[PDB]
Amino acid sequence: MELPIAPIGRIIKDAGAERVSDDARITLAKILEEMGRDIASEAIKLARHAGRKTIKAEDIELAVRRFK
Amino acid sequence: MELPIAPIGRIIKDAGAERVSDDARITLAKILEEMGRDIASEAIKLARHAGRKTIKAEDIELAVRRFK
Repeated sequence: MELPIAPIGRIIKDAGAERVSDDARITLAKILEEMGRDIASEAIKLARHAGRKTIKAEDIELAVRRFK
Repeated sequence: MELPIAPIGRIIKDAGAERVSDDARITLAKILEEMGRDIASEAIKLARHAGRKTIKAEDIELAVRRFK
């Protein structure tokens, strides 16, 4: 797993939860990482289509729109 | 921002990108954090509906299904 867990617990607390179990932190970290990989994989193909090896903010933005 | 940037660059690299700019890292970190907050905010309401103050893995799982 690339994402660390404590920042994910802080996101849930910032939305208002009073208490958070470890299992909820780990599960939301796993789902964000999965979404992250699917968006990155589409952004890579977009950058390739524009003649680039470098992924830029516009490739990510266009890939998130292409999930609908 | 709660999410740190370096782990987000590692997700994009693990999907195969050869190079990643800082702007792409920052933008994907911002979009995951936004998705995280929307899922956490729905999970809080679900936990409340089940008589709990503690957010559990099942509330997160049901909230991700409820975005469709």
